[PDB]
Amino acid sequence: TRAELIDRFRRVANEVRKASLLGSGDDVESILARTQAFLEEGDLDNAAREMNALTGWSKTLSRDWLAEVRKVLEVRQALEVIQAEARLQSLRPLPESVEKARSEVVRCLREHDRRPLNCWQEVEAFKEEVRKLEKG
Amino acid sequence: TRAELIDRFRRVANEVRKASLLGSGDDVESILARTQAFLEEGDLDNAAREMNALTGWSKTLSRDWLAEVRKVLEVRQALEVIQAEARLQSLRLLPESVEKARSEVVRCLREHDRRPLNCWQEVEAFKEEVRKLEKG
Repeated sequence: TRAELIDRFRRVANEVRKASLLGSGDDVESILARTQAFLEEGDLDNAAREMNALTGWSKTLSRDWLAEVRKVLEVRQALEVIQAEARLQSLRPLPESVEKARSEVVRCLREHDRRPLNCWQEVEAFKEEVRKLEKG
Repeated sequence: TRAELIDRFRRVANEVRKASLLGSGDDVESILARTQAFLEEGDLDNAAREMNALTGWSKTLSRDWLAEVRKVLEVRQALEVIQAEARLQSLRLLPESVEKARSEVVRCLREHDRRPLNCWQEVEAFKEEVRKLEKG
């Protein structure tokens, strides 16, 4: 029953509006309105195509928040390298095991400057090396 | 290296402010200044302590933005279910494989009302079944 579908979208549309990352209330409101009307008009095909604008990865809307999530993860990783480096200097030649993990992180970051997240493992090894020094 | 450490954090702090997901907090500005101040005074231990507020998963700041990424994904998954339902109904009709999948997704979503992402596999099976019908 098509009338049952409209109620489902109406509530999903309500949850969409509450999620601030998904849109700035510009295209998102017009996408929902057109989809609501297409469903009310019985144009399931266009309604399905219309909502695709909000779920497809190619659409600009997914790129906006995906970049936002990337910037946040990258900044956190950059902070942890400084944090682990700070903890290291607080302790004050050191084991080659610890410093080899440090050179690897910088060597990796230089290799992947555009997408630093490719060095997440190298950063983890560096953090664990600093952790170990604290214990012995 | 403590001097070089101060310069790096100054660079990262500016990137923190640009990231609206991480820099929207009114508290984050006070953490960066205090973390920056600690570096100038040479209190590396305290500086790393302040930095944990921006990296720890427990801290409110990380809890704030992770919830946003999670609900964008939840609403996105909810839209795909309606989209697959619309296309299924677009095809006037169904194979048991189609019925098995739609009932699994609807059952799962109510059972995991708090965390709908636990149904991502069930949603894919439902989407793949709708694709199978469209192609034959």
